[PDB]
Amino acid sequence: AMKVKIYTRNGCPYCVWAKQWFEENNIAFDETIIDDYAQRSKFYDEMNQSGKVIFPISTVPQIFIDDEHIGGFTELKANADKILNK
Ligand SMILES: N[C@H](CCC(=O)N[C@@H](CS)C(=O)NCC(=O)O)C(=O)O
Ligand SMILES: C[As](C)(=O)[O-]
Repeated sequence: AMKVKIYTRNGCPYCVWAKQWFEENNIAFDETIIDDYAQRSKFYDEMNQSGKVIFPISTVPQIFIDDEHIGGFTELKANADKILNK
């Protein structure tokens, strides 16, 4: 098992597409839901200064796999083949 963390909000379809991808491939994940604008911007600013992201984030979903920042849904799909090797 690889360790997957996804940061999301409700009413974000790209967050659902990301989760659905993991689910359709039987990959478990831990979801953190941050619905309010205040909580999300604090999370963005925190991550953007944490050293852990590979670009400055300002949307959800944000996906991390084994502690490596992958990105949003576009990035997930771009790496679909490699992630399914893990
Ligand atoms: N240029 C991308 C388009 C992104 C997209 O297709 N939707 C976003 C949801 S706001 C996403 O998570 N897709 C992949 C990504 O942005 O990295 C962006 O910054 O939003
Ligand atoms: C602009 As948003 C909170 O759907 O990533």
